[PDB]
Amino acid sequence: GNLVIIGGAEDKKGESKILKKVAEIAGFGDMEFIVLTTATEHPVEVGNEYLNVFQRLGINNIEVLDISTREDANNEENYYKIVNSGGVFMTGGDQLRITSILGGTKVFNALIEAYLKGVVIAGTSAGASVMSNTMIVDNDPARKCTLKMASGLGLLEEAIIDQHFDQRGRFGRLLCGVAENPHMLGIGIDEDTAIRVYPDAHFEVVGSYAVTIIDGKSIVSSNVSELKPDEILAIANVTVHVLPEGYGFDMKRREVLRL
Amino acid sequence: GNLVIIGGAEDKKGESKILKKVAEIAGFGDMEFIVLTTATEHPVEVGNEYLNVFQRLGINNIEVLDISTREDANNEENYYKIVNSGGVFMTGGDQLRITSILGGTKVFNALIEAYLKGVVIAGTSAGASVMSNTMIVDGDPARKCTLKMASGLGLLEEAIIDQHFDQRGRFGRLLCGVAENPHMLGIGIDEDTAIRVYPDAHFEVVGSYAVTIIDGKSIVSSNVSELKPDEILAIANVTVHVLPEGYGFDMKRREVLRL
Repeated sequence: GNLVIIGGAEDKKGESKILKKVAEIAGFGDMEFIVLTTATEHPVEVGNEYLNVFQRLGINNIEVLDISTREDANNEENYYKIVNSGGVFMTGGDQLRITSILGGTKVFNALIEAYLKGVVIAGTSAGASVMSNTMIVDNDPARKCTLKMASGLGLLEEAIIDQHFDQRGRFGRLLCGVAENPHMLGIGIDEDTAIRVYPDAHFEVVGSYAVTIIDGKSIVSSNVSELKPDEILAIANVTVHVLPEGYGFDMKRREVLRL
Repeated sequence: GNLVIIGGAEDKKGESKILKKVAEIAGFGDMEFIVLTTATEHPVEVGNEYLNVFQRLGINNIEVLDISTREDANNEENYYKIVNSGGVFMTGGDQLRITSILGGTKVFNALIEAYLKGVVIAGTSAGASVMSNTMIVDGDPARKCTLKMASGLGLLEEAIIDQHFDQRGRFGRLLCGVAENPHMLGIGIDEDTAIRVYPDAHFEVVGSYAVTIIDGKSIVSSNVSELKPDEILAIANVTVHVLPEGYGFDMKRREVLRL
């Protein structure tokens, strides 16, 4: 499927390059465009801001779904609105609010069906973290692992997504996560930066700053399995990429692309 | 060829593991131990603090050299104090003060001679930065290269040393430096953390946190040569190690060691 995974604090007032790319992929409203505010405790403000930005970018057929209870998440009206949409955008908030309210519900199945039909699923901040199978949950002392992870939506199968990556401790905790299971690709996305993931398992960077990619398959050793909460992480032979707009990544071969 | 390269803000009040290791290597002042305060504009306070700490740790024969002019640096008295010392400790301060006052002087030659005879040379903060051939000068912006470098003492031939490394942006600028010339090994040292470098070109981590090692030889590409001051760095296939106390590094093979 088609994903847009956004690092948070994206431009909602100026050029809005990332949201413009989302609107472009969605078809500008040909089929209804849905904004899902589940993650936040301020769904009216947030819903209205995204509503205004997407109208300004040319999407007229827009609905904001305030799915805030599991009852709402099992309302078949919302199932049908999502499976018949031209695109879904998940706003920020808390990752566990998204999973605890949508996991196991009809809305969740609607998102997965839409995704499999080629409907663009986009999300920013928490709405980005939840796209991986196992996600990082937002305690982060430097050089230590105080990491909490949880199951996500699993739209992106073999990656751990971290956002707001120009924040103290995000590199360290994504590195902890990759060390715990080097099978997972670590993808740290800066604010006002995003990756667009294509059905052929490559993505392109879009936006103002950079995406840090942590590839643990080169790892020779680590002490993560022996580590106590106050002890310093050791790790040998991590592969790291930093990709700004114009670059991409082949996730099957784990190779950096210039576009 | 014995170096102790300290990341700054080392423990001067408690266990003082790093300074105690410096004391052990120096021989506890059988030959005079020299504290060199050139880097700082507060040589009496800084000198006295190191004087009291090193006496508490068992060094009996200590002298603090307040070398603040090039005239002082060309006094044969200071040449002989250094070449006949049991160890030299360069305090923190500003790196360019060390090089601009000591470069081309008798004291510089004395430090190099003592080092070549096996006298331990230690330094912290600015005193650590100056040990590389090309050193980073302190003045930041995320994902950009605003790096300024300068000539150092060159006691550690193929490395760029960065200190206080848990401060925002140090990882990014050391990555810029390694990108500019992947021949150089990037060594970022945390506060109250150090490396002990041995004549056989391996070093051991001593201290409370970690040393980040950036090996650029694996780099596939970067855009650093085409980069304008406000543009985002791109880099592919950087190798990174993070080593806490008890780990070390073989600089000939670029391999992590566990000890």
